[PDB]
Amino acid sequence: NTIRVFLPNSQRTVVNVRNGMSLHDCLMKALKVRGLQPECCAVYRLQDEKKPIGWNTDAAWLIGEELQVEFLDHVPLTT
Repeated sequence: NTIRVFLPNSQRTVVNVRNGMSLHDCLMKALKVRGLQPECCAVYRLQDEKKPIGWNTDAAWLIGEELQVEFLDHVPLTT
């Protein structure tokens, strides 16, 4: 019921997956503790290679896998 998440600066954390959680809601608290926001990051699925996935991914399908979170490049937004 957990996902292993590799963070920038050689950090790591374990997140619990409740039924129906999106990746955003799943990693929200753990990133906030590190002082990070998910919408300012990119997330990858580690297989064998970094494959990109969206923050609206259903996290229940990723239980038991390893993820990697990277900072987005600092480019201005239209938001």
